[PDB]
Amino acid sequence: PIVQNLQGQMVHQAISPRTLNAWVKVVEEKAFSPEVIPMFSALSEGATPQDLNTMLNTVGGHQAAMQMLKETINEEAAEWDRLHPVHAGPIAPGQMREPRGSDIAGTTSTLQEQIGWMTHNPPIPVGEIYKRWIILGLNKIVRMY
Ligand SMILES: [Cl-]
Ligand SMILES: [Zn+2]
Ligand SMILES: [Zn+2]
Repeated sequence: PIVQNLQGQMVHQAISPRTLNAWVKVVEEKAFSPEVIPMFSALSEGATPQDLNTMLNTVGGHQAAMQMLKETINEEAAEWDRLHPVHAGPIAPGQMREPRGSDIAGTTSTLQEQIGWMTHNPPIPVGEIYKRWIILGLNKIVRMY
């Protein structure tokens, strides 16, 4: 995740193993219940797309629900791309590129790119956008049961 230190410096840290452990245990008890959503949010403050994927990867042992979630992510990512069809290059040399849907979902962007977006002034909040897609997904799974 990205944390802000006392000087206002945004600093990246790798995801906590204790965070992953708590997430797996949460899902063991509440996988199909509405509380899985605020617990996901509780455990992902400042999370990068890469963090979010690492979290999903640990609960990968659910198959059908995870397929549903991956479908919702792909849907939302398509939708992002339709609203923001990528240009051939950035506005000028030195500028970050605009994220595509797969950049937000962390499958075609590097952690360095994610950090660059998230620490922009003001933030290009790719972790929060992805979290929204994941939550929409978790919501469908709990509705479905
Ligand atoms: Cl990376
Ligand atoms: Zn452009
Ligand atoms: Zn800018």
